Amino acid sequence: KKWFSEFSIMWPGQAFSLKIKKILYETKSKYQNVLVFESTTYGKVLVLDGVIQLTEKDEFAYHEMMTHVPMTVSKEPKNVLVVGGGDGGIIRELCKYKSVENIDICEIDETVIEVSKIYFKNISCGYEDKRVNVFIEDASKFLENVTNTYDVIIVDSSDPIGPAETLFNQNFYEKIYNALKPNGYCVAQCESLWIHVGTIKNMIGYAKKLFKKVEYANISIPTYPCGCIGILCCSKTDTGLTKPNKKLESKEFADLKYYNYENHSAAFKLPAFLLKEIENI
Amino acid sequence: KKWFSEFSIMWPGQAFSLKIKKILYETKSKYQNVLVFESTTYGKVLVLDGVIQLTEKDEFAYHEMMTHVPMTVSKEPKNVLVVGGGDGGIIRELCKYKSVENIDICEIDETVIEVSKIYFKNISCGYEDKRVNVFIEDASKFLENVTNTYDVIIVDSSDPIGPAETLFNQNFYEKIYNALKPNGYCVAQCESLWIHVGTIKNMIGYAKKLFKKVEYANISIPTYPCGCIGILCCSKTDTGLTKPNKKLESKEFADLKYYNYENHSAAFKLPAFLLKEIENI
Ligand SMILES: C[S@@H](CCCN)C[C@H]1O[C@@H](n2cnc3c(N)ncnc32)[C@H](O)[C@@H]1O
Ligand SMILES: C[S@@H](CCCN)C[C@H]1O[C@@H](n2cnc3c(N)ncnc32)[C@H](O)[C@@H]1O
Repeated sequence: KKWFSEFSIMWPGQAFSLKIKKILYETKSKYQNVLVFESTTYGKVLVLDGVIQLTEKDEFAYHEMMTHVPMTVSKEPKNVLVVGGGDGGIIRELCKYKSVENIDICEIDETVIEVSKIYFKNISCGYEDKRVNVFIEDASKFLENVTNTYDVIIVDSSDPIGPAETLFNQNFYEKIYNALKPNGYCVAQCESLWIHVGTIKNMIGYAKKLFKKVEYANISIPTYPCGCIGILCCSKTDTGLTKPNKKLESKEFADLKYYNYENHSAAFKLPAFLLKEIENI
Repeated sequence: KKWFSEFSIMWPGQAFSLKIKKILYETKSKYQNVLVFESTTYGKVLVLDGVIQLTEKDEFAYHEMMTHVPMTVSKEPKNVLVVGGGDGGIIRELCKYKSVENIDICEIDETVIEVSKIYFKNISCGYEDKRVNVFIEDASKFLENVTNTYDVIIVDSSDPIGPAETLFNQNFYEKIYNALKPNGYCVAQCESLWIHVGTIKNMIGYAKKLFKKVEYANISIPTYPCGCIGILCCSKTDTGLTKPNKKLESKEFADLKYYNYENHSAAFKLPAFLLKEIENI
């Protein structure tokens, strides 16, 4: 049996590898290389341009935290946007909220969605929900053109190398600010505290220009580089995203595997070296 | 440049790899294979029987949490024991406490200590402290024979395969119970929540037989399998280890890089799937 190994200039000198049970699908789309394999121990794995995007084993950790953090803080969110997230994990978690009336997803690469609908049916099940509307477009353009404003924007991008290059900058955060309701929240995938501290500082810097409350949370997920990933949390009001305003008690949330009321605030309690770095920003 | 790759039956189907800048030292001791290399991005790395034991880049995360969790809860600890920990990282953190009068370390493999004193001088600096007493012995035997009792016992073992095989069982926890003061605390390296849940359940089960309060905390550290490791926290009193009884404010602790007052309790806020597994124990 062969092994898949994740190398990158974005994390030099380290690599994570998974043993391949069988390759399921491979293609070069208009935007990126796409690879799906069944691993021996992490279940099915999606790889985009050589970078692990999700595995069946741990995906719930990232999708639950990215979704339930802003969604438990927002009082009665009705319109939510997902940027990226073609796999549909975020959308799957959003559909659990009965108050939600509309979910827009803006994904540049329709191949990602189609591959997820075929190979990852427990991740892409949300696409069946009548509230979901799909836009195949660069989020950069979608955000300049959208007429609606959103209660919550979730930025579930890949890394700065590739199609997500348009999403890591100051103009992007302006567009997010403008696409949000007066009391709206954005959460965005932000890199690992263990390797990307200069980037975290940059992103916080861009966000603080516009948002009156910028916070950073960390998630444990073994198949992302360094075994964790951050959430850049941006608020328009003074109160921020560290404290949920509700508990997820109904039957739709019985099955949650990572998120809970106490984990929410705990994820914002960062290692001392990081707080030190992001103080004079 | 070549790469070091960490494979193991203890974490099947996955591997973490670091690029080697240069090999520094290699030997087969009486107990295990020892390897020291300079990595390209994680600094110097100690490997025992093919398993990464520490790197310069992230070691502080494990050593600070393992030490400062029990040491901030214990009111005035005077006598502390370290089981394993031949590198001296725990001892380095213990020496910061002026109230401490004695630190015993029981390490089976003197080669580990000697290699750390040569190659890892910023980790093994604590050995110079007059309060430190070294016993080259199986902790299993040391704990049967010791006459003193300790305020805190820190079990900084390697994995269940190798010399640390004697340290993962019910009789071991009895010996820890007996070596502790009436109001004493033990913390012990416990595996990753992402792979070893049956083991975590076993260890908690053994501990709850004897200790009136057994808790589990998680630490983020990129060079351990799955990017995290747990602390099995055992207490003889009703109150447990989740809340510090002091803040580390003096000049000795100015330099801490991971631990802080709020991180302490946050580390005990576990993902929902794990709480679910460890409820009916
Ligand atoms: C698969 S998802 C990663 C974790 C799964 N929740 C990353 C998605 O972001 C899309 N992406 C990347 N750049 C953009 C832009 N610019 N716009 C929209 N979507 C994008 C990319 O095609 C992946 O499908
Ligand atoms: C290097 S340390 C790992 C992380 C660094 N704080 C693990 C040490 O535990 C020792 N060890 C393993 N088994 C035992 C027993 N049974 N007794 C004492 N020390 C042990 C082993 O030799 C390593 O040096």
